[PDB]
Amino acid sequence: ADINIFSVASGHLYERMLNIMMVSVMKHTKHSVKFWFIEQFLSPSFKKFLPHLAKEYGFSYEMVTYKWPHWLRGQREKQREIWGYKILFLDVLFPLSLDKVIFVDADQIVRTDMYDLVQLDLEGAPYGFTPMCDSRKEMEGFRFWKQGYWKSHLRGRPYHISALYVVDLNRFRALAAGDRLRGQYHTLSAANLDQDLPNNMQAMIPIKSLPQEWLWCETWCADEDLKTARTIDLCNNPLTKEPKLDRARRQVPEWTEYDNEIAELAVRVRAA
Ligand SMILES: O=c1ccn([C@@H]2O[C@H](COP(=O)(O)OP(=O)(O)O[C@H]3O[C@H](CO)[C@@H](O)[C@H](O)[C@H]3O)[C@@H](O)[C@H]2O)c(=O)[nH]1
Ligand SMILES: [Ca+2]
Repeated sequence: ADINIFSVASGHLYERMLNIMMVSVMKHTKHSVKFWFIEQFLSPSFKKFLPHLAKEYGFSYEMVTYKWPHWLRGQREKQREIWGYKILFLDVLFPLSLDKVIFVDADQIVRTDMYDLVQLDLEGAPYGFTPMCDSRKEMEGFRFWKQGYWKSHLRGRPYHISALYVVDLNRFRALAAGDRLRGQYHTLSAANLDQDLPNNMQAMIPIKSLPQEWLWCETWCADEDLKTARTIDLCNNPLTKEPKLDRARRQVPEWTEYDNEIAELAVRVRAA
Protein backbone atom coordinates (compact mmCIF):
# COMPACT_ATOMS: atom_id res chain seq x y z
CA ALA A 1 0.00 0.00 0.00
CA ASP A 2 1.03 3.66 -0.49
CA ILE A 3 0.48 4.43 3.20
CA ASN A 4 1.26 1.93 6.00
CA ILE A 5 0.18 2.82 9.55
CA PHE A 6 0.86 0.89 12.76
CA SER A 7 -0.95 1.33 16.03
CA VAL A 8 -0.98 -0.56 19.33
CA ALA A 9 -2.94 0.06 22.52
CA SER A 10 -5.19 -1.67 25.07
CA GLY A 11 -8.70 -1.11 26.31
CA HIS A 12 -12.25 -0.38 25.29
CA LEU A 13 -12.03 3.38 24.89
CA TYR A 14 -8.76 3.10 22.96
CA GLU A 15 -10.38 0.58 20.55
CA ARG A 16 -13.27 3.00 20.02
CA MET A 17 -10.74 5.78 19.31
CA LEU A 18 -8.66 3.51 17.06
CA ASN A 19 -11.62 3.08 14.71
CA ILE A 20 -12.03 6.88 14.64
CA MET A 21 -8.29 7.33 13.90
CA MET A 22 -8.56 4.97 10.92
CA VAL A 23 -11.65 6.68 9.51
CA SER A 24 -9.97 10.06 9.89
CA VAL A 25 -7.04 8.87 7.78
CA MET A 26 -9.35 7.59 5.01
CA LYS A 27 -11.33 10.84 4.87
CA HIS A 28 -8.15 12.76 3.99
CA THR A 29 -6.43 10.60 1.36
CA LYS A 30 -7.12 8.84 -1.94
CA HIS A 31 -3.94 6.82 -1.74
CA SER A 32 -4.04 3.17 -0.69
CA VAL A 33 -3.77 2.47 3.05
CA LYS A 34 -2.81 -0.62 5.05
CA PHE A 35 -3.15 -0.73 8.84
CA TRP A 36 -0.85 -2.98 10.90
CA PHE A 37 -1.85 -4.22 14.33
CA ILE A 38 -0.57 -6.70 16.85
CA GLU A 39 -3.09 -9.55 17.09
CA GLN A 40 -2.85 -10.17 20.83
CA PHE A 41 -3.61 -6.49 21.66
CA LEU A 42 -7.00 -6.35 19.95
CA SER A 43 -10.18 -7.68 21.63
CA PRO A 44 -12.21 -10.43 19.95
CA SER A 45 -15.02 -7.93 19.25
CA PHE A 46 -12.59 -5.52 17.58
CA LYS A 47 -11.07 -8.27 15.42
CA LYS A 48 -14.54 -9.45 14.33
CA PHE A 49 -15.55 -5.88 13.34
CA LEU A 50 -12.31 -4.98 11.57
CA PRO A 51 -13.09 -6.70 8.22
CA HIS A 52 -16.39 -4.83 8.09
CA LEU A 53 -14.68 -1.50 8.83
CA ALA A 54 -12.04 -2.28 6.16
CA LYS A 55 -14.67 -3.00 3.48
CA GLU A 56 -16.64 0.16 4.33
CA TYR A 57 -13.64 2.52 4.44
CA GLY A 58 -11.48 0.97 1.69
CA PHE A 59 -8.34 -0.04 3.59
CA SER A 60 -6.40 -3.25 3.99
CA TYR A 61 -4.89 -4.57 7.20
CA GLU A 62 -2.61 -7.17 8.76
CA MET A 63 -2.57 -8.53 12.29
CA VAL A 64 0.98 -9.51 13.20
CA THR A 65 1.62 -12.40 15.58
CA TYR A 66 5.19 -11.51 16.62
CA LYS A 67 5.82 -12.42 20.28
CA TRP A 68 8.24 -10.69 22.68
CA PRO A 69 11.44 -12.81 22.37
CA HIS A 70 12.62 -14.83 25.38
CA TRP A 71 16.11 -13.32 25.26
CA LEU A 72 14.72 -9.78 25.79
CA ARG A 73 13.76 -8.74 29.36
CA GLY A 74 9.98 -8.53 29.56
CA GLN A 75 7.59 -6.02 31.09
CA ARG A 76 5.08 -7.12 33.76
CA GLU A 77 3.03 -3.92 33.32
CA LYS A 78 0.79 -3.93 30.26
CA GLN A 79 1.42 -0.25 29.48
CA ARG A 80 5.16 -0.88 29.38
CA GLU A 81 4.78 -4.07 27.32
CA ILE A 82 2.79 -2.06 24.76
CA TRP A 83 5.46 0.67 24.78
CA GLY A 84 7.99 -2.07 24.01
CA TYR A 85 5.93 -3.21 21.04
CA LYS A 86 5.93 0.38 19.74
CA ILE A 87 9.67 0.93 19.77
CA LEU A 88 11.71 -2.25 20.32
CA PHE A 89 10.59 -4.33 17.32
CA LEU A 90 10.51 -1.98 14.31
CA ASP A 91 12.96 -4.21 12.39
CA VAL A 92 11.08 -7.45 13.14
CA LEU A 93 7.31 -6.72 13.22
CA PHE A 94 7.31 -5.81 9.56
CA PRO A 95 8.48 -7.79 6.54
CA LEU A 96 11.51 -6.77 4.45
CA SER A 97 9.05 -6.02 1.61
CA LEU A 98 7.88 -2.95 3.59
CA ASP A 99 9.89 0.28 2.95
CA LYS A 100 8.18 2.55 5.48
CA VAL A 101 5.67 2.52 8.31
CA ILE A 102 4.08 5.29 10.40
CA PHE A 103 3.06 4.83 14.04
CA VAL A 104 -0.18 6.78 14.74
CA ASP A 105 -1.59 6.88 18.27
CA ALA A 106 -5.04 5.31 18.61
CA ASP A 107 -6.29 8.56 20.18
CA GLN A 108 -5.27 10.67 17.19
CA ILE A 109 -7.44 12.51 14.71
CA VAL A 110 -5.86 12.97 11.28
CA ARG A 111 -6.61 16.10 9.19
CA THR A 112 -4.11 15.60 6.38
CA ASP A 113 -3.14 13.26 3.59
CA MET A 114 -0.77 10.83 5.28
CA TYR A 115 0.99 10.25 1.96
CA ASP A 116 2.60 13.69 2.64
CA LEU A 117 4.38 12.03 5.57
CA VAL A 118 5.43 9.08 3.46
CA GLN A 119 7.00 11.53 0.96
CA LEU A 120 8.70 13.73 3.57
CA ASP A 121 12.52 13.86 3.31
CA LEU A 122 14.02 12.29 6.46
CA GLU A 123 17.54 13.55 5.61
CA GLY A 124 19.10 10.12 6.27
CA ALA A 125 17.45 9.62 9.64
CA PRO A 126 15.94 6.21 10.29
CA TYR A 127 12.82 7.88 11.75
CA GLY A 128 11.05 11.20 12.18
CA PHE A 129 9.12 12.51 15.17
CA THR A 130 7.52 15.87 15.99
CA PRO A 131 9.15 18.07 18.66
CA MET A 132 7.17 18.81 21.79
CA CYS A 133 5.53 22.21 21.42
CA ASP A 134 7.08 25.18 23.19
CA SER A 135 4.22 27.43 22.19
CA ARG A 136 1.91 27.19 25.21
CA LYS A 137 4.22 29.15 27.51
CA GLU A 138 2.02 28.80 30.61
CA MET A 139 2.90 25.06 30.72
CA GLU A 140 6.65 25.64 30.99
CA GLY A 141 6.85 24.19 34.50
CA PHE A 142 5.69 20.84 33.12
CA ARG A 143 8.28 20.77 30.27
CA PHE A 144 10.60 18.35 32.09
CA TRP A 145 12.80 18.00 28.98
CA LYS A 146 13.98 21.67 29.22
CA GLN A 147 15.83 21.26 32.51
CA GLY A 148 18.26 18.95 34.27
CA TYR A 149 19.22 15.63 32.69
CA TRP A 150 17.40 16.24 29.42
CA LYS A 151 18.72 19.79 28.78
CA SER A 152 22.35 18.71 29.21
CA HIS A 153 21.90 15.33 27.43
CA LEU A 154 20.07 16.60 24.36
CA ARG A 155 22.84 19.17 23.60
CA GLY A 156 20.32 21.24 21.62
CA ARG A 157 18.35 18.47 19.93
CA PRO A 158 14.58 18.63 20.45
CA TYR A 159 12.66 16.35 22.75
CA HIS A 160 9.97 14.72 20.58
CA ILE A 161 6.51 13.37 21.35
CA SER A 162 6.06 9.66 20.56
CA ALA A 163 2.41 9.83 19.44
CA LEU A 164 3.38 9.96 15.75
CA TYR A 165 6.51 8.77 13.98
CA VAL A 166 7.54 7.78 10.47
CA VAL A 167 10.08 4.97 10.12
CA ASP A 168 12.25 4.56 7.03
CA LEU A 169 12.58 0.82 7.44
CA ASN A 170 15.39 0.58 4.87
CA ARG A 171 17.53 3.06 6.81
CA PHE A 172 16.45 1.65 10.19
CA ARG A 173 17.56 -1.84 9.11
CA ALA A 174 20.84 -0.54 7.57
CA LEU A 175 21.80 1.20 10.84
CA ALA A 176 20.89 -1.87 12.94
CA ALA A 177 18.77 0.56 14.94
CA GLY A 178 16.60 -2.25 16.32
CA ASP A 179 19.66 -3.98 17.80
CA ARG A 180 20.89 -0.61 19.11
CA LEU A 181 17.52 0.22 20.72
CA ARG A 182 17.18 -3.24 22.26
CA GLY A 183 20.82 -2.99 23.48
CA GLN A 184 20.13 0.32 25.24
CA TYR A 185 16.82 -1.05 26.60
CA HIS A 186 18.67 -3.99 28.17
CA THR A 187 21.23 -1.68 29.78
CA LEU A 188 18.62 0.82 31.02
CA SER A 189 16.06 -1.92 31.98
CA ALA A 190 18.42 -2.97 34.79
CA ALA A 191 10.11 6.09 32.56
CA ASN A 192 8.14 6.69 29.34
CA LEU A 193 9.82 3.84 27.45
CA ASP A 194 8.43 4.60 24.00
CA GLN A 195 9.34 8.29 24.13
CA ASP A 196 12.43 8.43 26.38
CA LEU A 197 14.37 5.73 24.51
CA PRO A 198 14.39 7.28 21.01
CA ASN A 199 14.91 10.77 22.45
CA ASN A 200 17.87 9.49 24.49
CA MET A 201 19.64 7.86 21.54
CA GLN A 202 19.57 10.66 19.00
CA ALA A 203 23.38 10.87 18.73
CA MET A 204 23.48 7.18 17.63
CA ILE A 205 20.07 6.78 15.96
CA PRO A 206 19.08 10.22 14.66
CA ILE A 207 15.59 11.67 14.64
CA LYS A 208 14.49 13.96 11.81
CA SER A 209 12.36 16.61 13.53
CA LEU A 210 9.07 16.87 11.65
CA PRO A 211 7.61 20.31 11.06
CA GLN A 212 5.63 21.38 14.13
CA GLU A 213 2.27 21.21 12.30
CA TRP A 214 2.56 17.37 12.18
CA LEU A 215 1.34 16.90 15.77
CA TRP A 216 -0.70 19.30 17.88
CA CYS A 217 -1.69 18.53 21.47
CA GLU A 218 -3.56 21.20 23.44
CA THR A 219 -1.47 20.49 26.56
CA TRP A 220 1.70 21.86 24.99
CA CYS A 221 0.58 23.76 21.92
CA ALA A 222 -1.12 27.16 21.55
CA ASP A 223 -4.76 27.55 20.50
CA GLU A 224 -3.72 29.50 17.40
CA ASP A 225 -1.85 26.51 15.96
CA LEU A 226 -4.88 24.15 15.98
CA LYS A 227 -6.15 25.52 12.65
CA THR A 228 -2.91 24.51 10.84
CA ALA A 229 -2.42 21.16 12.67
CA ARG A 230 -2.14 18.15 10.35
CA THR A 231 -2.89 15.68 13.16
CA ILE A 232 -4.21 16.02 16.71
CA ASP A 233 -3.06 13.94 19.72
CA LEU A 234 -5.35 13.92 22.77
CA CYS A 235 -2.39 14.00 25.15
CA ASN A 236 -3.10 14.27 28.84
CA ASN A 237 -2.92 17.62 30.59
CA PRO A 238 -1.09 17.41 33.93
CA LEU A 239 -2.55 20.77 35.07
CA THR A 240 -6.23 20.42 34.20
CA LYS A 241 -6.57 16.61 34.25
CA GLU A 242 -9.46 17.18 31.80
CA PRO A 243 -10.99 13.78 30.86
CA LYS A 244 -10.05 12.17 27.48
CA LEU A 245 -13.47 12.28 25.86
CA ASP A 246 -14.18 15.78 27.06
CA ARG A 247 -10.95 16.83 25.34
CA ALA A 248 -11.99 14.84 22.22
CA ARG A 249 -15.51 16.29 21.98
CA ARG A 250 -14.37 19.83 23.03
CA GLN A 251 -11.33 20.09 20.77
CA VAL A 252 -12.35 18.14 17.68
CA PRO A 253 -15.76 18.85 16.15
CA GLU A 254 -15.54 15.92 13.73
CA TRP A 255 -14.84 13.37 16.49
CA THR A 256 -18.56 12.89 17.19
CA GLU A 257 -19.32 12.72 13.45
CA TYR A 258 -16.85 9.86 12.94
CA ASP A 259 -17.85 8.07 16.13
CA ASN A 260 -21.50 8.17 15.05
CA GLU A 261 -20.70 6.96 11.54
CA ILE A 262 -18.82 3.95 12.87
CA ALA A 263 -21.59 3.16 15.41
CA GLU A 264 -24.17 3.20 12.60
CA LEU A 265 -22.02 0.77 10.63
CA ALA A 266 -21.88 -1.53 13.64
CA VAL A 267 -25.69 -1.39 13.98
CA ARG A 268 -26.06 -2.44 10.32
CA VAL A 269 -23.50 -5.23 10.61
CA ARG A 270 -25.33 -6.58 13.70
CA ALA A 271 -28.79 -6.18 12.07
CA ALA A 272 -27.54 -8.43 9.22
O1 LIG B 1 -6.69 3.05 27.98
C1 LIG B 1 -5.51 3.27 27.65
C2 LIG B 1 -4.80 4.36 28.13
C3 LIG B 1 -3.49 4.53 27.68
N1 LIG B 1 -2.93 3.65 26.81
C4 LIG B 1 -1.54 3.80 26.36
O2 LIG B 1 -0.77 4.19 27.50
C5 LIG B 1 0.14 5.26 27.17
C6 LIG B 1 -0.27 6.54 27.91
O3 LIG B 1 -1.38 7.13 27.21
P1 LIG B 1 -2.34 8.27 27.81
O4 LIG B 1 -2.54 7.98 29.24
O5 LIG B 1 -3.64 8.43 27.02
O6 LIG B 1 -1.61 9.60 27.61
P2 LIG B 1 -1.34 10.42 26.32
O7 LIG B 1 -1.15 11.69 27.07
O8 LIG B 1 -2.27 10.43 25.14
O9 LIG B 1 0.12 9.87 25.93
C7 LIG B 1 1.20 10.69 25.46
O10 LIG B 1 2.42 10.32 26.11
C8 LIG B 1 2.82 8.94 25.95
C9 LIG B 1 4.18 8.72 26.63
O11 LIG B 1 4.02 8.93 28.05
C10 LIG B 1 2.89 8.53 24.49
O12 LIG B 1 2.95 7.11 24.44
C11 LIG B 1 1.65 8.96 23.72
O13 LIG B 1 1.88 8.70 22.34
C12 LIG B 1 1.35 10.45 23.96
O14 LIG B 1 0.15 10.85 23.26
C13 LIG B 1 0.07 5.37 25.65
O15 LIG B 1 0.99 4.44 25.03
C14 LIG B 1 -1.34 4.94 25.36
O16 LIG B 1 -1.56 4.58 24.02
C15 LIG B 1 -3.67 2.55 26.36
O17 LIG B 1 -3.19 1.73 25.56
N2 LIG B 1 -4.93 2.40 26.81
CA1 LIG C 1 -2.02 9.95 22.75
